Amino acid sequence: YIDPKHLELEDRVVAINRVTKVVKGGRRLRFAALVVVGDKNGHVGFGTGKAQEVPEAIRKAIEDAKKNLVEVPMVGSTIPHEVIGVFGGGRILMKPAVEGSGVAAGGPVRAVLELAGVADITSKSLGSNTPINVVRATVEGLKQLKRAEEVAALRGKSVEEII
RNA sequence: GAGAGUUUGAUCCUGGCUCAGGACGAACGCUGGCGGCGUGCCUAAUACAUGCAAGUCGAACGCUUCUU
Ligand SMILES: CN[C@@H]1[C@H](O)[C@H](NC)[C@H]2O[C@@]3(O)C(=O)C[C@@H](C)O[C@H]3O[C@@H]2[C@H]1O
Ligand SMILES: [K+]
Ligand SMILES: [K+]
Ligand SMILES: [Mg+2]
Ligand SMILES: [Mg+2]
Repeated sequence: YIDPKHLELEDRVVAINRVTKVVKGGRRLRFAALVVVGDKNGHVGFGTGKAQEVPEAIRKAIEDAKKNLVEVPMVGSTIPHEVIGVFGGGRILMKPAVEGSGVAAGGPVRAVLELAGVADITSKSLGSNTPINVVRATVEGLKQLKRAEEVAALRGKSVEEII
């Protein structure tokens, strides 16, 4: 668990989807907002908020995202190793990149990575474009990412021996 | 190793279609200052006026026309 407090979190509105519930009189229109809130230092989360008005949906989503913050391993400006994250339709593949290459990624993955604070990475989305699913798939891949120190500790060998 | 639009009242998935890039012996439209380097019948191996694109050797040979 990562406490939102003590972290200077900033948010970005990934998607604002106007959803409809059909009611006897007609259409009941609501706004569903997907938000990604991150620390630019390795912590990031995503939250969903539904409300009659766009600002309120965004605010609800922001609070949810803070609750869901997670930490991403990072070696320099890029991730430790290649990782594929799959959630539902979403399917993302993210690879380390050389320094200065930038963030090669599309749409929602861009927000997740920027907010997380990763500056250089290569990513490809092999699944659907559904923003919620791709964001979920992104965080799944990041949770798969492993630290050299943790791996070295787990396997019982020095990190130098591992590499 | 970037995506985006579009099926629905709304949603996820599947799925096609379309677009954002680059390329060219290009052509067309509008427009048009210069220079360097390059390229220019992709079609009818269709038909071709005209001129030229294969001559040279007198130290292999015998002739023949003029200059004093
Ligand atoms: C018989 N009275 C109806 C009934 O109460 C409906 N709710 C069950 C009620 O529904 C509404 O309140 C609605 O929300 C829909 C609207 C077409 O009619 C409205 O009035 C509707 C009332 O007129
Ligand atoms: K349509
Ligand atoms: K599609
Ligand atoms: Mg939830
Ligand atoms: Mg020809």
